[PDB]
Amino acid sequence: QFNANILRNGEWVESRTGERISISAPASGVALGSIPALSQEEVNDAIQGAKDAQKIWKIRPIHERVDLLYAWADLLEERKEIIGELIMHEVAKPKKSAIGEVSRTADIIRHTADEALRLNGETLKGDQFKGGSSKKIALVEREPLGVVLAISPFNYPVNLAAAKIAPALVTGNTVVFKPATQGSLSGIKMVEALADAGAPEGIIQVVTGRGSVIGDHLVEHPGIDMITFTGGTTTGERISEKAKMIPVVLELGGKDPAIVLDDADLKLTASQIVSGAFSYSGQRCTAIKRVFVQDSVADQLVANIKELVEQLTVGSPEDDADITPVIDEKSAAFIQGLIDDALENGATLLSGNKRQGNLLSPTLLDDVTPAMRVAWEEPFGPVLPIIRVKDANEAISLSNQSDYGLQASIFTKDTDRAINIGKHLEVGTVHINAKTERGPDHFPFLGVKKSGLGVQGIKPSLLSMTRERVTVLNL
Amino acid sequence: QFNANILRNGEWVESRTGERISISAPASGVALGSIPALSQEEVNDAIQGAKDAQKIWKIRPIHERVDLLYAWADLLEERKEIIGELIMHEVAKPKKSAIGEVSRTADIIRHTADEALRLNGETLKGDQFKGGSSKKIALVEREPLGVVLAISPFNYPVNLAAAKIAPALVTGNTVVFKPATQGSLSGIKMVEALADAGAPEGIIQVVTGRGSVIGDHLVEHPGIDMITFTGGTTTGERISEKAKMIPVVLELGGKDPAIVLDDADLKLTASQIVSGAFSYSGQRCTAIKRVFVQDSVADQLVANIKELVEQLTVGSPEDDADITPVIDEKSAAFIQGLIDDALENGATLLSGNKRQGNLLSPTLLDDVTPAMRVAWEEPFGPVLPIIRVKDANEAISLSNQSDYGLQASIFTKDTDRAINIGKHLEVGTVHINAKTERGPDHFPFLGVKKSGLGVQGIKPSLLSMTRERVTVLNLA
Amino acid sequence: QFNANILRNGEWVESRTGERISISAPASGVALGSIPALSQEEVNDAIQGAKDAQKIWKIRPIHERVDLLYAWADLLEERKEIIGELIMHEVAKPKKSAIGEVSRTADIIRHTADEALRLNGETLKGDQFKGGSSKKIALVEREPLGVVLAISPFNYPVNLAAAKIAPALVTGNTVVFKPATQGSLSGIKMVEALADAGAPEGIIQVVTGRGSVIGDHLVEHPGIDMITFTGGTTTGERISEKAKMIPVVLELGGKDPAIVLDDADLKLTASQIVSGAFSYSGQRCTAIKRVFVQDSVADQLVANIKELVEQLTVGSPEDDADITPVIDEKSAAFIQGLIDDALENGATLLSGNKRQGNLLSPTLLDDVTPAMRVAWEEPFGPVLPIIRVKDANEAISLSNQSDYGLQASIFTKDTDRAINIGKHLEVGTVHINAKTERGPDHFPFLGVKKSGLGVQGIKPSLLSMTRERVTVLNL
Amino acid sequence: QFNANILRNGEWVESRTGERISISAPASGVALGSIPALSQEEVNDAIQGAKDAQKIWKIRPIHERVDLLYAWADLLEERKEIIGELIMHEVAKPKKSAIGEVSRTADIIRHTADEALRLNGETLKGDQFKGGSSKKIALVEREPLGVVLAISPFNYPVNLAAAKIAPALVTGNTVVFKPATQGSLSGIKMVEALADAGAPEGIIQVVTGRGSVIGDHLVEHPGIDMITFTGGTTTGERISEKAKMIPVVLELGGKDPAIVLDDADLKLTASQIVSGAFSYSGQRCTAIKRVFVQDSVADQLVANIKELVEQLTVGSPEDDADITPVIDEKSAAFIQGLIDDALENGATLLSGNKRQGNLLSPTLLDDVTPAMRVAWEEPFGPVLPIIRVKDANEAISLSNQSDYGLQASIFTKDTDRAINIGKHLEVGTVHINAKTERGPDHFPFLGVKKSGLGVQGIKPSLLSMTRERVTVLNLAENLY
Repeated sequence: QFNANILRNGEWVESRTGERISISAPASGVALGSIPALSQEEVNDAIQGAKDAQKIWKIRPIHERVDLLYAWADLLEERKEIIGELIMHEVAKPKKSAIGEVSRTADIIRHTADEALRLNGETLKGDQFKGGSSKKIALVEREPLGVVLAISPFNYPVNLAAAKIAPALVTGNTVVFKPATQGSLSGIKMVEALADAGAPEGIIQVVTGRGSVIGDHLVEHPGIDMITFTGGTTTGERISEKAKMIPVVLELGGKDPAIVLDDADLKLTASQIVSGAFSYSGQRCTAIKRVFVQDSVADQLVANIKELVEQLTVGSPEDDADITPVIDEKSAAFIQGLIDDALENGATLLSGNKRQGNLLSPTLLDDVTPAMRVAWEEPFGPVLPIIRVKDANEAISLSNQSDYGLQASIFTKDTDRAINIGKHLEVGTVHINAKTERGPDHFPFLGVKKSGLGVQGIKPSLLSMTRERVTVLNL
Repeated sequence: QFNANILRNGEWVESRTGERISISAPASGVALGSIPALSQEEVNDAIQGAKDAQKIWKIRPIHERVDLLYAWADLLEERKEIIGELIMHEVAKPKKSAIGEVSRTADIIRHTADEALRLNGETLKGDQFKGGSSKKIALVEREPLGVVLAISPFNYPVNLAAAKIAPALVTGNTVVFKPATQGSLSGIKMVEALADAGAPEGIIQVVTGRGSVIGDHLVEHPGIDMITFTGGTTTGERISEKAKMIPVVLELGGKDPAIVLDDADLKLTASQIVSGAFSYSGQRCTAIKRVFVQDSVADQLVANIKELVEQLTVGSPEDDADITPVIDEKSAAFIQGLIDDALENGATLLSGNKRQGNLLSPTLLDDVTPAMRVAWEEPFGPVLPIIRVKDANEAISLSNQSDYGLQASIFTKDTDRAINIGKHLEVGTVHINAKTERGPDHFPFLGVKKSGLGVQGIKPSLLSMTRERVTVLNLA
Repeated sequence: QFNANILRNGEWVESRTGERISISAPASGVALGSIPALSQEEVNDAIQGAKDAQKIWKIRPIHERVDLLYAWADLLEERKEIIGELIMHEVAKPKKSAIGEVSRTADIIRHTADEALRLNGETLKGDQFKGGSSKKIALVEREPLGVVLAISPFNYPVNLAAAKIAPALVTGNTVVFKPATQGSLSGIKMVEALADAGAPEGIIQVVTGRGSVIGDHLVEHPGIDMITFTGGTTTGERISEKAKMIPVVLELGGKDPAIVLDDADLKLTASQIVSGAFSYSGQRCTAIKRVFVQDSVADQLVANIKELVEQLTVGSPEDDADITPVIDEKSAAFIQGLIDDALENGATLLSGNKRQGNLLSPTLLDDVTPAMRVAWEEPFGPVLPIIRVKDANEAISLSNQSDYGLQASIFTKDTDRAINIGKHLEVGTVHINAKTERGPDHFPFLGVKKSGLGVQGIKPSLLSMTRERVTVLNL
Repeated sequence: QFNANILRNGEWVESRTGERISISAPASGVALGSIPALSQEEVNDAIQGAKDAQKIWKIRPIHERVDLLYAWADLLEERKEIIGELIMHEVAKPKKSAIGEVSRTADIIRHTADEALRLNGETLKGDQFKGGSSKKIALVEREPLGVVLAISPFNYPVNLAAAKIAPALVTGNTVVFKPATQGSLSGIKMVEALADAGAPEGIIQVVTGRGSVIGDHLVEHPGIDMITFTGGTTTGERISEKAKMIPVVLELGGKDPAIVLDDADLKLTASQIVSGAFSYSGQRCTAIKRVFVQDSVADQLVANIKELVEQLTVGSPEDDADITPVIDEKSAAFIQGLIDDALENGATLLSGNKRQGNLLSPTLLDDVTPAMRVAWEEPFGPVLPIIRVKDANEAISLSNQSDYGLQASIFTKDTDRAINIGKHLEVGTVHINAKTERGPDHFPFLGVKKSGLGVQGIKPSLLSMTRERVTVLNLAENLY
């Protein structure tokens, strides 16, 4: 029973009122712990402290900021089981991958620290541009922005927090961290590790509380020099709308399509599709959520997908099931309504439409069409629609008609064609003969259209949290 | 005179509203031309044509996009006398500097084309990260954002129009171009060259009209995928507040300080200061606008500066005077409040606080204090305040107190000292023993705090108007 | 006749010894002109001259050195027709291909100019390394090595002369330029254009003469700080063995294989192969010289190849014949030998074992084996051997069994497999579904094993012409 | 008490021919152990093993190549004290500095590993060059060269050995390792840690032997695709001369000048000068070995320098003396002759000529002239000349007259001028207001003129270990 406190200027404190928010395991209903519900004034307190501390943190030598990240990473890898079991219970993530998230987070932090140590500067002579004549040399370097607001999702309460926090701190920014409420105990345990590593006072502040007590206030605060957000599209749009005069990075929803051509390896395709679509029960922005399959191979493809779906284990997070309960009641009803609309409008159900409360069985729908909601709306749940298609050009048209633009998969033996087709897809990343995915973490990661704003991935993140400082000398 | 049309979908037209906005020459108050006053509906057409044309434009091989920039620049350079004369008249820019603007524009266009040509992609192996597959390979390239809204100011109505347009187009975007109303005719003439150079239909659209009609409408339009703005801080902040879900780039106002220490070369310093401050009669975002001088050398530096300020010729743009008339009545009056507020508070007038209409003499003010408006407020006029300072630590503080953070200058024999002082100034670019300035145009250019957002210069312009496209190949 | 002089310290002179070497056209035997045969002491004069001029040239601002290159490129382009006719005559190169050499040379010169202008330095903080810790900053810029000896081949007397001179000069070096005797008139005309454009005195020095008199002397000279050479492997090894304490760049012989798999478009394959193998009658280091074709498609491919080879126009340079006379008497007899050896051991002559003095019929040999010389030795003439092979695996082994490692081509619709096969071939560049080639000239160009040393191409060449200069500040 | 074996093909073996070479502490003459003196065959055998393992190693996922480095670094750090102690005895290096060599070594190996992870490829399009094809794409990557011959000095027998081996293996080359014979025990112990870290068989081979029975044969071997060498200039020369058709990287001798102008902080200068010149008794390629000092300030600086020099302790490596014995008899004899000639040509002895066998007092000479050998010849010993100069201009000239060109120092409060001056100096690196040094190791390191060939430091090392690998694809043009 973790009745967690929050971190402000180096000490672990409670809200002044004493008010708290209750957290329970999605799979069980069982009381897990509580977090402080913070007021606007304590938000102000945390931000001011981070600004203050940023002035002493930026001036530290890079290798010192690098060593804190490495010590923090080591402690997470040390506490892999403990933190892992808390993620499992807190967001109903299957055991091994709750542990796997913590391992990967320590890997992301280390790589980020090492990358920061290799942000070389550059020098430019004045006469490299016509009319500049050569007496002056510019020293270009990178400078932190100040105070980074980092907002993480329930999805990956450790990974997608640390993926933000680590580049901000290592480049000499300070961080105000606002975890998703569900995922906040997990997030707090991650930060406890940072504090135990010796994070100086104020370098990282944790802020918890309801979406409408402190949300806009945080986003509109003149002390915030940068926002990175992962989460729902709606919230992200609102954040963009309300934010003023600062860089903002957004990673939002996805409706990633897998395009399947008739020359495809249909056994590889089915495997990658089922893997990418049903991971963490479909609760992921980056995941295959749409299949566009050419007519001639559809029947064999579907029959392959049906077989693997029916092997997936349904049950408890603790039992390491493939398909675990969804995050809450409200989510379950949403996926349900999508399933309903499909079947009403004449979809073939090949597998599923079964549940016990939040625990939904894996659902496979065939003969899905554009008239169906499940063809566009991100379910964030374990449902996969198949849309039969005439050729590549129809797959592209429907793919691009999505408000979404995160990732796309293209399955085909002909790699040259796949490349050409990918160029016509409005997505951040196209995967050839492979499921969509965020990592490996050094690759650029980004959504366009309503799937995001800015760029993440290890090095792009470092860049987004800094700016050019030019020094001009006369030689 | 020049009753201009605007470009939409490769055709030159006037407004369906039947309305025009009259443009006058600021030096004479005589009519020069006019532009269409478009409707929000004409803005939609422009934006829609731009989006359609982008789908075709973006598929063009790079060398073809690069070849259009070259054709454009050659025609510009070729018409430099004609366009220069129109700038000169439209914005009261000294004759040789207006022609020089076009020269610089043609150069900026070519360098941008040159740089876009040498944009290489990158490959990354999985397992360049622990413990990625190996034989998974990402190919990363730059992809255009879509439709770029470029908004330019009156003071460089070609240079700062083309600096936005050339990187957008060459990287595969299309552009909706909104010039400052004053400077519109110069902007249209620059676009004519681009059209004569053979720009395909819809890749560049020109929008003109009343702020109350089209301003917020452009910045809030869902078909705009990026905004790049140069202009006043207040407008910039408003653009930022109102836009959503897209990148925004802003170069805004500045109040560049020049810190002059005990050991400075006071002749080079005076010279650099006056050149930087009074260029185009101070109507520049990047310009020394504040002098913090160690009181020890203050009397000497002020006698050097006064000499050079009285050296500046004052007169008409056609005569190539150093000081020409300010952009308008409103501007002249604003500068006047600043000067008057300073004297009213006991600052010392060293050189002319005199006017004829909107042509003001260059004004030097000594004994300025943190209590006077002109200590902080960007005049956009020919006035220079001098503030006496205890030491390097007082100038650093007074510098940083400003809302602005564009550039600064440090004048001292002690390079080592200047570098560490520069470190403590919240600015984009610190110049040692030289004036502030935007170029050379390959240097990164940026303001921090209220001075800007995002970054400019040739290569950072190219980055700002694109995004990573990743294609991951499976080789297993 | 064009009785050329050479350049030294700004003036065009003949040799003090009064001697000269005659140059006649390889196609018609007509006297074209002559060059001075310099002494070792005139060579010393050239190098001392270049040395002194460099101290002065290196201190020019970069923008002035690019402008010289621009003026030179503009002059060569204006002289396309004139310099182009000399080349076709001097080295029996087809008229359109000879004029194209000049156009391309100008492009190379400008692109090399443009790229030198945007070479920027880097800065490094001491704290980017454990320890370091502070206000130590390294300013890493680039410095010219000194005097460059550029040695060019017969086959591209202007292209491959200027591709060495242009990057050396632009980066602050001076050049001692040694053209092939056969190709020297064309070389010297390219230099006339440099000098007419305002090249400072001693910046560019031309040396001509007998190999037995000047060759080893040039290569072993203490005043030479860098050598770049293109020519035969044997001569190249002698350079490498004899030079000392200096960077040496070599591009030597090739035996580029074309590997043709089962699934290849045999029409596109035949066309790429013939075009590459028989361009300039095979007198090219980069050129398909071996075909390894899988048994199943060999009949068809060899039919496709035969058809295209018989279409080849064979005759005069002025007539833009596909196949024109090979460089000299030695060359043609050596090629006859290779053809002769193959025939005497069981190879099948598909097309053209016809000789007309130095004018050689394109020769296509089928059923070639490992026991035949022509499977291995570079002919530098219009002969192509087809080797029939079991599979990819056998193709790779026979490819790598060559002493040469220049380039290779892979023909297959399986792009993924082609890439993987490419990784197992020991060559600089692998071309998938296209012929081997040096250009486009921004592409790095290099051979490994006996094919070469170091790297060429626009940027790699610039790099090879300079070294790092570090300045470390301590604040 | 260390009769060491060599590594070939995963097994720690001995010479079949059975011969060894005994190694002795230079400070003592007391035995330390022996190394095997190898034959021409056992040397080919090592080269072949490396070539066969090259084809297995090079295709290992890059992350697997870096994990081996990390592991090796950890084990070295762990064996700080054991390895460090061997170094202080074997090459007579002050105790804490020898352990420091092992610490820094693991630091170089880790940073090299991470740097390899970041060697990204590039793509070029055909139409980036006039007339080029828009449907051509070149994928450019880096490929190992093959088997790399690493030849390290007595100088730094762990540090300058690993600085060559690490970048080589992590970029997918294999190594034939030849330590300086004096230093071979420390290098063997270094290699042991790599083996115990899990190095696959063949990737690293250790070749030991006299230095002629193996010397030329190695450098001339067609099985070698790259040479990297640190040592004497004369040896470097021979290698460049005798090798053909491969890249050759050389780190050779220096005569780094210290330039001291009128407006200099003479306390900091004096301290930087002494720390750098006399570090490891002057047995460093990178070290101040010449002071050009302006006349108006000469007396005061040379007064300061005298003081710090008399503060230097003299004795054995175990005691952590500043000045320990020089490597051998030959070297000390040669150093003595440089002092003699200088005194013989009338140089003022400012302090400590004194020498008892191997151990030499730090020696300070003043009024040193261009006619004296010690103004030019790298002594590799605890001797430092002062050259009284008129200006920077004379300092620049006399500086550039040396055949050497490694590094240099300028001392001044006038930073811009120092930057100007440094530019006329024919060296790889100029240090402003600080001593010359190789580090920090991410900094590019090179000697020009007779001081070397090619470039080192962490990244530049990786590039010298590889070559471009280009794959050109045809981009499909349309569909639709």
